[PDB]
Amino acid sequence: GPKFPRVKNWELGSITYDTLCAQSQQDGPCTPRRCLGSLVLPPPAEQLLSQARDFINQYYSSIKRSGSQAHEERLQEVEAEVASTGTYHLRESELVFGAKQAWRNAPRCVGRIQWGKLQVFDARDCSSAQEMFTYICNHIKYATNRGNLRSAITVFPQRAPGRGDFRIWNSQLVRYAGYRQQDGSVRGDPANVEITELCIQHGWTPGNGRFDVLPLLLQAPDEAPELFVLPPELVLEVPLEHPTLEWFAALGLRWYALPAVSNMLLEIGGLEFSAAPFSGWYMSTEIGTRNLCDPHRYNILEDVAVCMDLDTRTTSSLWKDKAAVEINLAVLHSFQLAKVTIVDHHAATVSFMKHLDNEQKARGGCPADWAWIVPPISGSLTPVFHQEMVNYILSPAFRYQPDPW
Amino acid sequence: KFPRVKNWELGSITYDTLCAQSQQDGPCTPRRCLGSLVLPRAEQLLSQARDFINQYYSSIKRSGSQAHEERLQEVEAEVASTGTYHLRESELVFGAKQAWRNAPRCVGRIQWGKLQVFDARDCSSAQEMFTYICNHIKYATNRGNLRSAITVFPQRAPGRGDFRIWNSQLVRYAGYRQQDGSVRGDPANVEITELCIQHGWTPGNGRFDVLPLLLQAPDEAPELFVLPPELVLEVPLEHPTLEWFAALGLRWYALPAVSNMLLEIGGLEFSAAPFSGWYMSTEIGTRNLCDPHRYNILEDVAVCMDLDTRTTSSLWKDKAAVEINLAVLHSFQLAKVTIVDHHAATVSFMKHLDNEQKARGGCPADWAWIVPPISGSLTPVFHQEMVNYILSPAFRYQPDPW
Ligand code: HEM
Ligand code: HEM
Ligand SMILES: Cc1cc(N)nc(C[C@H]2CNC[C@H]2NCCNCc2ccc(Cl)cc2)c1
Ligand SMILES: Cc1cc(N)nc(C[C@H]2CNC[C@H]2NCCNCc2ccc(Cl)cc2)c1
Ligand SMILES: C[C@H](O)[C@H](O)[C@H]1CNc2nc(N)[nH]c(=O)c2N1
Ligand SMILES: C[C@H](O)[C@H](O)[C@H]1CNc2nc(N)[nH]c(=O)c2N1
Ligand SMILES: [Zn+2]
Repeated sequence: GPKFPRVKNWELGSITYDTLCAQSQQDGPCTPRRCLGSLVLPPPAEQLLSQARDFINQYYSSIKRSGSQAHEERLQEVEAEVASTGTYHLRESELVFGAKQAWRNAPRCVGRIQWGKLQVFDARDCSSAQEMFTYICNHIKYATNRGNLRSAITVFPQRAPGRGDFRIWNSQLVRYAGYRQQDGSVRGDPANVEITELCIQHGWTPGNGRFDVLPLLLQAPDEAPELFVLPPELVLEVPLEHPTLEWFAALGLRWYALPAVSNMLLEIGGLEFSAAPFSGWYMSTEIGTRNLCDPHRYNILEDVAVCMDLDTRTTSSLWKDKAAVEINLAVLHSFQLAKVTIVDHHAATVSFMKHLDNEQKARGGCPADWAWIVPPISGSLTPVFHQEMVNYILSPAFRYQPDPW
Repeated sequence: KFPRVKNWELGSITYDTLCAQSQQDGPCTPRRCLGSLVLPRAEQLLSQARDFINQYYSSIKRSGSQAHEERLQEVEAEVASTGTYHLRESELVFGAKQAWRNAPRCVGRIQWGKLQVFDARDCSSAQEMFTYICNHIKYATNRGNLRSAITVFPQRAPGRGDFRIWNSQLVRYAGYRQQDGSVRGDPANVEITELCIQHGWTPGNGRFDVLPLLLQAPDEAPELFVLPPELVLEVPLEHPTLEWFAALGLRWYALPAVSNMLLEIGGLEFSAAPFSGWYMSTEIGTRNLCDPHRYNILEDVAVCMDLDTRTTSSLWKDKAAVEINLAVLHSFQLAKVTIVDHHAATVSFMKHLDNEQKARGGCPADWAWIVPPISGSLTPVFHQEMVNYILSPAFRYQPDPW
């Protein structure tokens, strides 16, 4: 039949063909010889120009003026700017379109039904670490909006030839410190040990709790990073309690409201925005299953199972599964109680199936990473588990970048 | 060239060099990954045979010996004259074990070296196929102390139909289309249930009616055989603490025996070679009983648990699912029938990955299939990167014979 990937949904028995993959101009890690789909990790004016032209064509197609005078003029304008300077700059509306496309294009995001609704803060005039901090605080305030979260991204100046990058050292705007102990264990989040020590190496006076909010290490071009402490009033947190298990609250667990990724690179038409933090709202399993139950994270499964009085001596009691469910329920219940936006893994995957149907119609497909889209608990209980998916790289895109240190 | 493989829970890293031995292409390309898809969209025979024979002699540490060389001549002489060849029983046994070892979707591979191989290549009729199958079941079932086994029927031959078992598993429950478009029994087996009736089977009207086997000998219409009830071990499902669970009248058979896959060894193809092991509880508790397109009992169990099925945020689905999987383990354990839970199973697979890293420099594995359908990240395999590729001997899918 059609010479494109045939995609099947095994619950519904429905079929679609992905034609959008034909627009991919960047190769992933697989080959006919072996699939590396489960791996977490994957200028020449000549190449830049082709990427820039592709992006401008995308922009004009999106506003239905492809082939028009303005379209051709913009293309000539970009070529001229690159011709004389080596780079070029995006117009305001082009940046807005590009940022939304990058989210729309992210294969690992299950929240893409929301892609068209993104507040894009243009911070390309930012010229100091102190100002980066101002922009970040405004982002957090706007995005947090007292618990009624709003998706947002703040874009700082793009990488420039012969100049240092703007960089936020932290992986997220909000994260808990991880303190290496005497005995070799860790108090707080084990994932943040290195960033926590870098903050200390940089003058931060460390706390000693399990949930100490880390300061931000912000770096303006060609300068050492500066340290900034987030005012507590700005970081909304949710104390965790369980709807029926009264002792859960005594565990003293909590989590912050805003998931804000700050170390990814936003690439649009060949231009690279090394500092462009973006945020949305949590899907409950990110907190309840990964952050709280991963063995290499807070690892609280055994503690909660002991509290629930489960037989933690044998795997067949399914004590891990039982505790995980209650921990996830507590996260949902607590966020709901505190009126902070959150979406459970069932609702999220149901909305992602709608997004796939929308994109099939709008673009002929949707790049999706099955392993990342299917939730960490109750996998086959959600509709995405039964949906085959095609994964490929489209641009604009969010890409990982090496840590600045 | 060789992929770096990292385990994110432990921080350990390995390099897969075994993938360089793959000679068959998967579905992916540098442009797009199709790893989530369930199914794929004489000089050669001789090279595959040589490689296999090479594999065999290396396995018994007699590579290069006289026996190795003579065997290679034998194979070449037979292919040159007849266009095919035949395997010795010892080689067939080594071949079947390697095909299991190479199966990327199997989480139970730590057991790969323990497999009873039944040579059924001297089978000339559907009736004989049935006798072999019955003996396989009796042996594999062993009154509840399941033993892994495979029965190999005659290889495919040029200009001649295949020996085939039409059923996808030796034991399966009927799926009957009701007037109102619904289905009584297993919805996954509607088509096969209908073929059986069409081929003279007197259907039942229950929810767990064991289907009869449609066995096909070369170029003949398939024949119907009803398995003797006393041969099909089943486990009534009850819950350790919820008394009403047993009232649901749920049950499942003890023996998972795949019968529609093709076994390929040294270029030869065995279109009928049913194999069986023992269940991992989530196959029954999560997929068979809870899939929307299967028995779909989540809502019923949820209501019996008087859960709030009004909203997803109450996690009623997750809660019911866990109790159903608990009932399966409890029941099989009560009935003293072999079964392995998903935590124990994945822990053994991690050991297997380590054993194979030392033994062969890698292990082909399909992450999406190895990670259980519930509590994925609560198991060690979730945090383990895997490389997937096709090695031979191999088990592969083949067209339905109708
Ligand atoms: C509105 C709510 C949103 C929800 C519920 C959501 C949910 C998720 C989830 C569950 C993941 C996988 C995260 C992980 O396991 O580490 C993810 C990844 C991702 N999301 Fe979304 N997302 C949302 C908004 C956004 C926004 C506003 C952007 C960008 C404009 C975005 C960009 C991404 C990207 C690039 C990734 C992958 C990053 C990586 O590989 O680490 N998401 N999202
Ligand atoms: C002894 C205990 C065994 C257990 C616990 C086990 C477990 C599993 C599981 C959970 C799967 C994925 C099943 C699914 O979701 O459909 C699977 C697939 C598979 N297993 Fe094993 N296995 C065992 C024995 C065997 C044996 C004896 C063979 C062959 C000699 C075998 C060959 C395979 C193959 C080829 C697949 C993939 C089939 C497909 O893609 O449909 N297994 N096994
Ligand atoms: C806007 C938004 C909204 C929501 N709900 N969720 C996210 C995802 C974000 C919050 N939970 C996990 C974080 N992602 C980290 C993934 N690390 C991959 C990774 C990459 C590279 C390395 Cl070395 C390790 C790990 C972003
Ligand atoms: C020896 C053994 C031991 C255990 N424990 N489990 C198995 C697996 C077997 C029992 N439950 C699921 C069955 N697999 C069928 C896969 N269907 C995919 C599929 C392939 C092709 C189509 Cl058209 C649809 C679906 C085999
Ligand atoms: C090794 C494996 O790729 C890794 O653990 C992946 C699997 N799926 C995931 N899915 C999501 N959403 N987030 C993750 O961090 C991961 N980790
Ligand atoms: C579409 C998707 O590949 C499909 O639902 C897969 C996912 N993982 C699986 N894993 C196992 N063990 N068994 C299955 O049948 C599946 N189905
Ligand atoms: Zn792939």
